[PDB]
Amino acid sequence: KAPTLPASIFRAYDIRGVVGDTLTAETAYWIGRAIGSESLARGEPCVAVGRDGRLSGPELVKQLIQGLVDCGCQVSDVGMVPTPVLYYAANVLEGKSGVMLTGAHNPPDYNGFKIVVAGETLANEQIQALRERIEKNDLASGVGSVEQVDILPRYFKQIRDDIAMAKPMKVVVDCGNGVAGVIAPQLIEALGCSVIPLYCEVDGNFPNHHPDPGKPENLKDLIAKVKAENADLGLAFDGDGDRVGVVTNTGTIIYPDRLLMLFAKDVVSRNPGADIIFDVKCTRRLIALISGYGGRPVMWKTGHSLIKKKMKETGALLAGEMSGHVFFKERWFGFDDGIYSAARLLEILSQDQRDSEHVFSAFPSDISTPEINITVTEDSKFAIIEALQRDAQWGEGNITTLDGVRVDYPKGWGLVRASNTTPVLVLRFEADTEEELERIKTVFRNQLKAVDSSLPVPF
Ligand SMILES: [Zn+2]
Repeated sequence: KAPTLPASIFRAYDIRGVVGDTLTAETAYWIGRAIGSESLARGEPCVAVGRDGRLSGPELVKQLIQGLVDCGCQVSDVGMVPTPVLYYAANVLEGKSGVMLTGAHNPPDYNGFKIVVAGETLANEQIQALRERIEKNDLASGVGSVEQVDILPRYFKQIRDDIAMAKPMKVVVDCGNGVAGVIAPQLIEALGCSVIPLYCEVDGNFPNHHPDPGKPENLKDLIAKVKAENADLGLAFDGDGDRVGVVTNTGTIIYPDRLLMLFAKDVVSRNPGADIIFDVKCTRRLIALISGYGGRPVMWKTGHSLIKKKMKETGALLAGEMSGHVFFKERWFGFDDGIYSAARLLEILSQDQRDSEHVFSAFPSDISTPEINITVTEDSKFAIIEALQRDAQWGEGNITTLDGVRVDYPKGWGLVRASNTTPVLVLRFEADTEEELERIKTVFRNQLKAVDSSLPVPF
């Protein structure tokens, strides 16, 4: 009989916890039994399993593997690899299920499970179903097997063979002591670049900055190093390698919507009418740019899981979102991969005589506010958004209510949405001029006040 696990580790799309607290070796075993049971129930006995470079990785992955084996699954054990290399395995090996044991970009003691079953990721009720299986002892029992698989060379060669770099580039590569250190610097060198490594040693203690390029502060060392070495570009991978931060030769941070402008231009050039998915936090310039080149832009809900689901439903060739996940289907498999993104970026930049700063600066840029967060309460957060959706007046503008309220005007846009995990409203504004930016802020400030005249509006 399985033990009692804390419900708190079963999240919307994955499982996550703190080793020694909410996650133990024992937990990993039973999670494997649940995932294996569900995979068999979906007709898939073959499951790939990988882990990142965390201190708890070896111990916990061994239990995860045993739990899968104890259901009767045939496990393909790929060992320590980046998350996207595990995804690669689950696309090229016999089975379509895979489990990645990773705490991603989080502090050292965190770990967790990213799960794909019979070709799809689980969400919401499906992750809760795993929890339920354990609770009720609704688990398969069988005599499975494990095969050690060395997938990294295959992955390396698959990318190297398809990337066609032109001019040599000097690149600072910061892995934040996460698992991308096993391949990113090596692959980037193999493509033709000269690499300046920062924190490329795999060390689960994360003694330098945590591997999270989503926080600019975790790019300070990279920016300084690019400037000091007169490098052409800087890249910072997150801890498991499914995201990469980008810095130009002058230190400018390139956010995902601007990266997507560059990637979209390239993808659409060889694929007339290609669908390109992005989120409601992305610059409006992206919609126009994709359309101008003959693509079909789709502005969608925030969240990499939702973006991916929309990509699959539309047959899109490329997708990305502001938290940093980028998905290529063109020339690739459709899953998010920071290393592949880096390779695709290097390919494009290498074919342009301009420096990376100017390649990116040439795209239209507008005036933008830093993202705004308004602390409210858990009781009011969704209701404020709902009240706006029912009754707000936005004037002449294109209204999008897929995720909060976004309004696109001829000269700019605004967004207000509720955070899904904190009692906070999140806003963004952009416009072609300061005057238009202030006008749009005023529209939103006024609509918020029309919901609750006493709400604290910090803008
Ligand atoms: Zn990640």
